Amino acid sequence: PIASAKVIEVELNDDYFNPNVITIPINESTTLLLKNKGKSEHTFTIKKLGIDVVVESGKEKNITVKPKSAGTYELICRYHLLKGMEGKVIVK
Repeated sequence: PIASAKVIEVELNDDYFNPNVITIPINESTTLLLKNKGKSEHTFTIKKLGIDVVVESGKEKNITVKPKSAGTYELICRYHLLKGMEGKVIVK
């Protein structure tokens, strides 16, 4: 079976998501390698896509997103711990 269409490393830390703007292809599977390098637990949350993944400090999760709808969607940490409020997932 076939590889994901795209693979993106995403750092979660105590200050920001890196990258904070993630662009992914519509109607395809993208693997997101989430790595929490902070001391706190953090969430990776895209409410409109039904994504809410919790990553403990020092842990990692390799998730798959398969978005259905072109658009720009807010990416947040639900705990409201990060320095800014500008995160986005763009589907095209």
